[PDB]
Amino acid sequence: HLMPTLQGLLDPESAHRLAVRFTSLGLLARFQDSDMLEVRVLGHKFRNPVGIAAGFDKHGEAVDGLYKMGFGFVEIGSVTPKPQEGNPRPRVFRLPEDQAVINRYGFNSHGLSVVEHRLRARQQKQAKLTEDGLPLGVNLGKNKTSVDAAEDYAEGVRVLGPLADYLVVNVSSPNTAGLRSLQGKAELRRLLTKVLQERDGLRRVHRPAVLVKIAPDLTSQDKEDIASVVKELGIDGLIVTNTTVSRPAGLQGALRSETGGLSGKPLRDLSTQTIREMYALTQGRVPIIGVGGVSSGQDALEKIRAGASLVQLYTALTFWGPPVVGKVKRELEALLKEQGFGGVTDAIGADHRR
Ligand SMILES: Cc1cc2nc3c(=O)[nH]c(=O)nc-3n(C[C@H](O)[C@H](O)[C@H](O)COP(=O)(O)O)c2cc1C
Ligand SMILES: Cc1cc(O)n2nc(SCc3cc(Cl)ccc3Cl)nc2n1
Ligand SMILES: O=C(O)c1cc(=O)[nH]c(=O)[nH]1
Ligand SMILES: [Cl-]
Repeated sequence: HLMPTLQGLLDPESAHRLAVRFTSLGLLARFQDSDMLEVRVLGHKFRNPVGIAAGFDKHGEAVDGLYKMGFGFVEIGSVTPKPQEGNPRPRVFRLPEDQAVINRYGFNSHGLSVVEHRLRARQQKQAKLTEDGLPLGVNLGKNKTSVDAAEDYAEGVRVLGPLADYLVVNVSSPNTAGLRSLQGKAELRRLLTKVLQERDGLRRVHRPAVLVKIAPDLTSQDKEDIASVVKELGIDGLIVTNTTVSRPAGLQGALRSETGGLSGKPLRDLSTQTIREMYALTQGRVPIIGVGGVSSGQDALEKIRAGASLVQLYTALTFWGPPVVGKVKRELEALLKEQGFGGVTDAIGADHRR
């Protein structure tokens, strides 16, 4: 009621900005996480497997409010090396009839320096949160006018790697020209070699896991190549998936033909299937964070059974608000019991074993 009014009254970008402000100020979880929901992966304990996806808190302003909302882990970003404004407005669109969003933000970012200082101000608070099962991820992007993509990512590793439990090499935004070509075998191998070199140069207690975030629009060859490179280099994990440049048949929203990445329900099963493929291609040995269209416990469990160790959501929050977090968790716990799993861990990749 208070949300859909403010959102019927505000364009989506204004609604987002207000949501970040409200969350950051702690104006918002009764659900107490069961032991069944704990997952150990990426060198950390996660008190529950439901995280906030990149894009909600691009600049690291609302991290504590997000844990208060009940997220088991928080991912901020994408952060670019230099500040940049992103695309001109309007650049985000609701498709309410589809429970979907289309965005073309183009990596609006306060930049590494601003985010560094913001995280440093709460660095020991985060260390305690991480030890308590509430890790922090930092998602790295590249500036629009950058003439060396790998150096942009390297800079991100150097500056924010020491403040993160995991880093994400985001090579799958549909809204930065040329970016998704970095998912190609040769480009990815070169980029990730550099990224891992830089990460390995950080002092041990400041050395994050490194994950690569991939698109839902990849060819079979692209997926096979990514799997090969991830295994060759010892990449720590995959985030599967970013938004889709596809427009599935059946979309009803008036704004369905806006340029950008599509998120929410129409992406859900395309993302699940991409998780399934990547888990198989990596022999279940590479942790996957599953994302795209999660709005229920069933949605979460489907991705977990397909191979995700953790899941994330964003678009569901924009429709259902903060209560969706607890809802997903409570539903997930109930389904795990119904399906005879002792916990989340037992369900990871379960579809591949039946
Ligand atoms: C408004 C918006 C902005 C986003 N910005 C980013 C971003 O900066 N970096 C990133 O890796 N993913 C970004 N994403 C993608 C989400 O992290 C996620 O992969 C995708 O939206 C699918 O999950 P969902 O269906 O739960 O929203 C963004 C998504 C939305 C809706
Ligand atoms: C791009 C976009 C649009 C949007 O309505 N939302 N909503 C959220 S979180 C939901 C929310 C909305 C308002 Cl208006 C106030 C508080 C909260 Cl938590 N994030 C968003 N991101
Ligand atoms: O900044 C954006 O446009 C953006 C980045 C990204 O990775 N994914 C997305 O959907 N939007
Ligand atoms: Cl440091």
